[PDB]
Amino acid sequence: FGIKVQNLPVRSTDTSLKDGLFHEFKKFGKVTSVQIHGTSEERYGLVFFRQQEDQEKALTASKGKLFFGMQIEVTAWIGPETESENEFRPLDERIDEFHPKATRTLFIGNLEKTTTYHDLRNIFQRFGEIVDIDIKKVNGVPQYAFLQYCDIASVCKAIKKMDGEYLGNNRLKLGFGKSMPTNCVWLDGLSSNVSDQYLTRHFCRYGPVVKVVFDRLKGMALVLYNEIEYAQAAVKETKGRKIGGNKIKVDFANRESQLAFYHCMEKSGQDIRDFYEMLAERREER
Repeated sequence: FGIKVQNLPVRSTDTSLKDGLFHEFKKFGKVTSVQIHGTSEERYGLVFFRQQEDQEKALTASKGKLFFGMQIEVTAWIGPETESENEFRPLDERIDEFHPKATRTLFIGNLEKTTTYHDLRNIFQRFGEIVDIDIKKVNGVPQYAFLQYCDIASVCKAIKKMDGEYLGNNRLKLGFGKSMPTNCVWLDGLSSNVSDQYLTRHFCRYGPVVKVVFDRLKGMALVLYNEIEYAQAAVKETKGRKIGGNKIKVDFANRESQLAFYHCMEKSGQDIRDFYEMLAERREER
């Protein structure tokens, strides 16, 4: 039932603005209260209406409205339930593994101060193999975390099940986290008939491919470059597309992700030894 009025003149006193806002907005209907919350240019007014019909009239009619010489910006003041709906409504079904924002990284926002790595593993290990978890502090205290899984499906499942669920006193705000750019591309969804020849030749369009590491039991591959920029181009240009001849999932792979990938191939008996790498080891021993 309130509106929020921004871009008020800094030379006016709080009282002047309070009285002015009241006088201006009472024209739309009965006004319940007017509050000024400073200061300077973050200074804004709240005008509360008895009837929501009046609030709507005032919002609709005050687009590009001049007030005390200023083109004020006036928006609905969001009540707690509407905001909860805003901040927690069911995710759009368009959001799946192939969405341009989808990554292997779960953003976990709204953490409480006391949040521990053990808590996060306890809730989020159910949705997939965790590669790493990084809790970050905002202004000094834990506020959010990046939790990286081995694939994208796991992030989607975690979001679906846990978004808006409480952890301690706080509702989790889950989403796709951006992944830090690296020089290594990760691909998922490759048929076992895809050849290394094809992958190397295809990804060479983005720059010289240092090597490809194809886990053919899992249908995943690393495509490694010597430049972060090439991997960035490969990721960006591959995101929408088919890599022969299936819609592919694609992300960056950081060091921890690569290590997990290699271990997994070793455990399954797939060779990860590389030509140029052995040559290097030969070089050192000389």
